[PDB]
Amino acid sequence: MSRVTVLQSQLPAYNRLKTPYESELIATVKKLTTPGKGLLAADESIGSCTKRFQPIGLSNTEEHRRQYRALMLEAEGFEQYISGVILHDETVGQKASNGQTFPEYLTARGVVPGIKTDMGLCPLLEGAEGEQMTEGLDGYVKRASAYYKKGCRFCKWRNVYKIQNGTVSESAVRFNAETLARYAILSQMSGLVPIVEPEVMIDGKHDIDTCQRVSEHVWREVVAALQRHGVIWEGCLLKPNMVVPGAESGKTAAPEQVAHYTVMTLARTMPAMLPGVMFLSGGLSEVQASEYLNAINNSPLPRPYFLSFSYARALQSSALKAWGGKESGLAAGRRAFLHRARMNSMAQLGKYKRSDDD
Amino acid sequence: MSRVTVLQSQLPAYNRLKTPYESELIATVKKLTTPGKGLLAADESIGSCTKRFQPIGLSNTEEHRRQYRALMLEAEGFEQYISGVILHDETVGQKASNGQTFPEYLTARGVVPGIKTDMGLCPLLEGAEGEQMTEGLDGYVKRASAYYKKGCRFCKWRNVYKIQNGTVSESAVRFNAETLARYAILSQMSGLVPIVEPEVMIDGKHDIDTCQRVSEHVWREVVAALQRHGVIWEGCLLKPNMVVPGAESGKTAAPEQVAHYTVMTLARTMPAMLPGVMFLSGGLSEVQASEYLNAINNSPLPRPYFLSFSYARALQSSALKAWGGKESGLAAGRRAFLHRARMNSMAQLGKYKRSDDDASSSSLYV
Amino acid sequence: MSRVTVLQSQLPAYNRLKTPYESELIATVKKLTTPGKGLLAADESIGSCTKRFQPIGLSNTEEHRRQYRALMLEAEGFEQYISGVILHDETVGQKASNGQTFPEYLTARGVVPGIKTDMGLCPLLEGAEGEQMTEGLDGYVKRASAYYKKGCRFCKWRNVYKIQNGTVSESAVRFNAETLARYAILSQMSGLVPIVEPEVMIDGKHDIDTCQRVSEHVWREVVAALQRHGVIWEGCLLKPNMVVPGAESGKTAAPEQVAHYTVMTLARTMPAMLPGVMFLSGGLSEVQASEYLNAINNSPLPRPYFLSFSYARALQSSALKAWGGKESGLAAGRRAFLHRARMNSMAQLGKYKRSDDD
Amino acid sequence: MSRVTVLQSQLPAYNRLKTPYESELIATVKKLTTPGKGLLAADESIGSCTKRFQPIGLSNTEEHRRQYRALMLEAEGFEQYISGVILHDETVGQKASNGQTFPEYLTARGVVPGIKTDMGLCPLLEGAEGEQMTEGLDGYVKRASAYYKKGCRFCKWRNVYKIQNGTVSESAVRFNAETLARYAILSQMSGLVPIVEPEVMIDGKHDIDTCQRVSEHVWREVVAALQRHGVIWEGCLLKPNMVVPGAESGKTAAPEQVAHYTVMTLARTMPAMLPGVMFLSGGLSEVQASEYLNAINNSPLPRPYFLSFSYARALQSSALKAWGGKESGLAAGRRAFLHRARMNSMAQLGKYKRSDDDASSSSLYV
Ligand SMILES: O=P(O)(O)OC[C@@H](O)[C@@H](O)[C@H](O)[C@H](O)COP(=O)(O)O
Ligand SMILES: O=P(O)(O)OC[C@@H](O)[C@@H](O)[C@H](O)[C@H](O)COP(=O)(O)O
Ligand SMILES: O=P(O)(O)OC[C@@H](O)[C@@H](O)[C@H](O)[C@H](O)COP(=O)(O)O
Ligand SMILES: O=P(O)(O)OC[C@@H](O)[C@@H](O)[C@H](O)[C@H](O)COP(=O)(O)O
Repeated sequence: MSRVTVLQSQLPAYNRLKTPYESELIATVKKLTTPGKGLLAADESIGSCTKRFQPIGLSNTEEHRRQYRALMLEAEGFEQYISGVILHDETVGQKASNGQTFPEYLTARGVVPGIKTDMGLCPLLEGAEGEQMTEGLDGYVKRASAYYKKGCRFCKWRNVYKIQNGTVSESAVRFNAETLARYAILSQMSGLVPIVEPEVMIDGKHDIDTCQRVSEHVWREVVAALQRHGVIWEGCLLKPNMVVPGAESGKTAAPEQVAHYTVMTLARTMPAMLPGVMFLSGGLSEVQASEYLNAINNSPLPRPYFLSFSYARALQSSALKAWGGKESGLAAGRRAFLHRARMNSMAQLGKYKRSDDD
Repeated sequence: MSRVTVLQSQLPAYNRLKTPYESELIATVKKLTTPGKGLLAADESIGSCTKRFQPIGLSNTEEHRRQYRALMLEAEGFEQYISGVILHDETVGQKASNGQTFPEYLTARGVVPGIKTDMGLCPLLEGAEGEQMTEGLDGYVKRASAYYKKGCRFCKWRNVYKIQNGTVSESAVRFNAETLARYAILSQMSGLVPIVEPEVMIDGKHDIDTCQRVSEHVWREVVAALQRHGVIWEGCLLKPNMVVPGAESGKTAAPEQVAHYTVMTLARTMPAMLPGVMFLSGGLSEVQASEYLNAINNSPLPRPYFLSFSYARALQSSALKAWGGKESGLAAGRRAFLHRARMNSMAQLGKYKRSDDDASSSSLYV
Repeated sequence: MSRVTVLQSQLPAYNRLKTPYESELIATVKKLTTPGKGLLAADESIGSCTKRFQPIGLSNTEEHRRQYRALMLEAEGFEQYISGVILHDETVGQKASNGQTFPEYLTARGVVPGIKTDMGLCPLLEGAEGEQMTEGLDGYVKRASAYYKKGCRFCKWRNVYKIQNGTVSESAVRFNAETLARYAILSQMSGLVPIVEPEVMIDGKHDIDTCQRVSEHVWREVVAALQRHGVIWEGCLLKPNMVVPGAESGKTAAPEQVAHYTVMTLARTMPAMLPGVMFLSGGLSEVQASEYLNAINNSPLPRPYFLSFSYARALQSSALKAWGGKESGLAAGRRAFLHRARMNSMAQLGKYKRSDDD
Repeated sequence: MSRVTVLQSQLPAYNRLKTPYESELIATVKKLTTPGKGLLAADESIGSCTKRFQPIGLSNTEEHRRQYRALMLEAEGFEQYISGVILHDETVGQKASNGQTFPEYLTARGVVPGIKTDMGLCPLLEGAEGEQMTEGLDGYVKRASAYYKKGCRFCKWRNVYKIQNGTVSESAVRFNAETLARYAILSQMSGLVPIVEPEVMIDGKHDIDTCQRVSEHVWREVVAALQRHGVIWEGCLLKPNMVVPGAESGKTAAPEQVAHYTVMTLARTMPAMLPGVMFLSGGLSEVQASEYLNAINNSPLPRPYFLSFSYARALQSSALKAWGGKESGLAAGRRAFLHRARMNSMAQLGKYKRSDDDASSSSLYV
């Protein structure tokens, strides 16, 4: 009957994101999915730092936070295990001992500079009490473009989901997925590879099966949102929680079990094109983080994507203690850091050996 | 088989927003939906004021903008036709000649103080070129609660939809609907009655049927998004465009036709509980804005909601001309305003008489 | 940059159903929304007749069912209170005393003939145990077209929702809404005004508030599905449950409360264009059905749509008892029927007086 | 603030279909995903046999149809290439030359019996003219459980999408996806592994890119519908079209381009858990079907799922011609058939040699 000439971009099937950065996004994804390597999450907020300087009793100052990063970044040879570093806004503008800004320092060593672009958690104000959303989309492109000029080529945004009474509200499931999807699009348009982090928190008395159920439910909606917004699959990365029992459940899971549940959930929700999955440690111990990732890279279940790490706590705990916040502790701190980095590097390769942590 | 104890608030059917401000939001809606009254939209941005100040060749200063606003906010007797005023952020802080801030000034005169809370249009960056989204959800509650303290009781947020090639992208239909829905929730939680404004623009060569189809499509997704975010229907208002032919279509619709198409489109998409629809003028001439509203209020079609106006251009055009800027044309300015406000007050009641309106009115489209 | 010529019907905003029957569908709606009139639901299945015939000692035969329908359809005077009658597939082909098929007989006497087109409830096989879906869409156009030929001008389809533990599953909320919307579209395309019936059953121990919550949640999705399918709003009717406490709640609700909750729920979910809402009695007594409808038509809440009845049990109970299935009880049964039809007629007008029912 | 005890099955996150047939379903997938083996699509309807017997002039009779399928089913040694066969309704009840039903015959021969359970295409009656939906969900569990009792362990259901003007309507995209997902669920509940077939037809002037876009769009929705209905991913299979230019586009794609586009589209839409993808020949020639599958199994792109075949035409065409419907032609026919079977078997392994195959294969598109 009646025909009409429309713009191809107005047709539902042609919603895939169009950006001149596509080629570079794929290249960054390539470097970020290097065998035997993972990411160092060093984007702790000024408030989280206070928590970090505790078992070592160090004051929370701008200078000490810079030394906190310098401890791990200026550690000779770390680029052997780390392919990218998620920096905090403050650290982006700080300089290493050699005078290079941290992004320049990383870029010179072949390490991709990354940046946490979200603006923190806030009450969801919908759904159930205790649920939270993430702010930061207003003025996003402006901020991202500036970070890109400073050398950053990838970013990270975190949304959280709190399991309560074995479930999570649909308000949270829908809203946080839309937030993550929009974030992915604005990032790619700004030239930064987006690390989409939908963390189903370990907090709670739930068992591994509950975590498995909620994680699958939360993750598949993130995927649906991403398809709605037309993300470039070849140009993004996922940063999920591992499927493990709750922190206050009193139950433990064998590495084989975590790998089974974690890998099964991912495969059941993620498109096979997803380039990589960089696990957050989120509450697991340094050894758990390594053992689990290792068992995950030994799973017989389908996992076409790169499975590695994007650890903060699981790579810093020991390094911080041995360092003690003192110069004389750098050598020991750096030794502690590289060891954890090496263990996780081998875990990525499925050759982790627990005896090495004995 | 297995049973589990969950919070009622975690179940899909219990997503309705819970706020202690509910009673107050409803009360405000009542005032905002008073027979024979509409809203004055004086929320033009600082930049937009440069577009209002061109014809009269006025200096775009903070003092002048205050006069621009005071020109009509102080015009005695206007509260007989205006039940609420949408103020710009800067005007909320300015004072009237009496020393009271406009919010305080308006309240004492019975006129509810409102505030435009959105942060402007930006490129959608999804869908088709030319489409735009609206920012402002970050730190919203913090801004809204502050406005509340200053006396504001309702807010306004505007999203736009550009008809191109007889259609709009779904990226735009979905995203702007979600933005508007979230906006409504945060406003109600902050104590401000939200005026949801999904404007399908008159820009383009599209005819009235194309505007009808697009408006229906856009509006229903806004309603769907509102249902998912659980808005309190009894406490919000809609500010839509009227369904009319495009500005460059070469055609002009008769009042009866615009009434039919507009009232029909609202009925097919809006829940019967929606307390009120406050039309934007969107480029129509001052007379058309009055003529069409009057016809709308004489439509035999279903319309349980209060139908009125929330005009900016269709209420300030001539009153601005007569004013010119000097306090000399103040009487002439406040005279042209009260007349336009009276014509629309009559329209709300469906008693508008074209014979009482100037026999000459040019489009306010740009 | 790139344009494409497509069919206007391929665009999302142009999904409204196109049918040459539109004008007739609206004309039918007008007759079914006539002040002081309602619908008689006489579409009981063979199995339901058993439940109606058992308590009066009447054998369930093809002949006794016809006599069961004749009892009401030939109660001269009922046309004054009944604008339409929902017939069972069997009755459509039966004949009244004068040799006319019931549809012909009804049409000749000013009543619009309708037909129940759904094929029964079945286990949902998704969501929670006890939930059911409704079959009937396969070959629907063929059946509906045959009905139109015989004189039917509107139809009815029933889906049910069972409140369990104060909630219902999304699987049911979504699936049944999609079933109803598809059914509405196919009915209109066939020239039959569709009566959409999403019955939130009174069964259970829930209070009126829970019914309100579930009814609003169920209603809204039915509407959403109708919008996605592009139904002609000016050509359909809703046949919902009134909002009242559960049948096993041991709680009673005053007429004014039912009216407030019911009218408020419709207003919050139904587009103002919906032409009419014909309530099902669903377990309420004959008196509650009249009392509640009467209060609904006296409610100060918004209600652009016509509010009337589409009752089965609430119009048949007393009549079946007085009739006793005996030709010698016809006069008594018909007086009871007319009385009940009369009470609901005055209820539609908001002039029902409880004293009239003693 | 208040709590409530509900069934776990009432919560959104717990919607995975639960069936006692899960184990057997997965076991069945394992059989249907055996390296070097594919499926034989012999579910042609009586009306579809009319056009297949047209060439060799064979009367469409229950008997002639029985032999037509026996030709391939009783082809000695075909089990080395075929893991399962999709039968038509009547063939399920017909008998092999040894007196036992084909299902019993195939089972004893290590082959899995399958049944096509859809009731055919019908006008969509929504969206655009030319679009079709598929009927068959009414009384499904009853029919399916009947087939299961007769030996069947998997089924097939086909929905089609027609590219027109470079696109398809959302009405079709949504409705056909929901139909497939409900079909999948009812199938698993009846103990049958469902092969979900969303065919974006090769018909049209469109190029490979338009087919890619449309296929991506259509398939992701099927996936969305499957997640909403809670399908058991570990127990189902997908049967899509390959991404190739239209039959009337005038262009023909090189094996490796088809591989790139097809695999890329699958990876962007399908969850990594999806057991396998059994392609349809959809009109391609016998050799094209084999070449493309070979190139597909040689793609460097991510593809965790078993990629194989489930052809009807591309496997029967020449074998049928050789048979001629004559008894003396059974040998000639079964050689051609077992040949094509071997070719696709190699293609499944990415070890297909174009040399070892015919030199000229005509289009099977009508
Ligand atoms: O609360 P803040 O100051 O905003 O910091 C958050 C930041 O540490 C996290 O987003 C990590 O990047 C990520 O969750 C992996 O960390 P682990 O879960 O492996 O410890
Ligand atoms: O361009 P800005 O600075 O964002 O301000 C726009 C604002 O004045 C309008 O949106 C009114 O609130 C309303 O929509 C009526 O406008 P008219 O359509 O009646 O002119
Ligand atoms: O279960 P069946 O044998 O198919 O028949 C059901 C049928 O009587 C009802 O669906 C009515 O059409 C309507 O719902 C009003 O019924 P009441 O609730 O007013 O009695
Ligand atoms: O006309 P009907 O009765 O609906 O039967 C069609 C049926 O043979 C096909 O759909 C196959 O099951 C499969 O899709 C492979 O088809 P091709 O490989 O020949 O393209």
